[PDB]
Amino acid sequence: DPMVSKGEELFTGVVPILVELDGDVNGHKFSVSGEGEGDATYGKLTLKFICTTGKLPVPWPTLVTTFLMCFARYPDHMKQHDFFKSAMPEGYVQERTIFFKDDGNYKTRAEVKFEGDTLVNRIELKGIDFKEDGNILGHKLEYNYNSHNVYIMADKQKNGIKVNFKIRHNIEDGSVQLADHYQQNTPIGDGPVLLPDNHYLSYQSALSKDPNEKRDHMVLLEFVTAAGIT
Repeated sequence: DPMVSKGEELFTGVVPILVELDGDVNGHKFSVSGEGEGDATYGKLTLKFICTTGKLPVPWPTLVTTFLMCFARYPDHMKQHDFFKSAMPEGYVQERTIFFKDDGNYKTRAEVKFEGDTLVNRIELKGIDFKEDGNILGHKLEYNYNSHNVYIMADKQKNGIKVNFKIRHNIEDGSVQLADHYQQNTPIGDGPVLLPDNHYLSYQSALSKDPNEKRDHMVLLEFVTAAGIT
């Protein structure tokens, strides 16, 4: 299927990634740069994020979902349902509202596209209504991350997809801070895209630190595999 081919030839081996984020959460301004590489054959992303403006005013874990669904490993039987690679190289927009239960919300707007050989994720993030002393602005979340499944459905009237899912962030006391994610993606180009049957992506995420890095930063290893169409 030459539409499948177009995605395969773009994603074949290891593809460099650049991420750039501009953020304002309750008027705490910050910027994050990330670099690393994706290997869609294995659903594998390896990334290091640096807060280039100093101390990151929110917990690193709360930005993980915002910081590349095009690197998902779609099994062979599901390749006709991979919207994300089908929109490349021109790319897609990914927008979210992330509601932190009993606290504020993030609103994010991203553009994911090729710039030459490099796959780039340009993000603006606005956080409003956060509590001073709450789990987010008060840095009360643990530096770890749970596995979650993300359910993708077509958003046919918009030629794109929509996704709704819950992330549970462990709080330092043993409890959990729920982050309800609403998401919409639309292609940037005029070209056709693959609109998927309902299915999910299965995420595994591991957070670490560069022992040689003095800046405020996050090392992120993620594995992402499509499933749920047998």
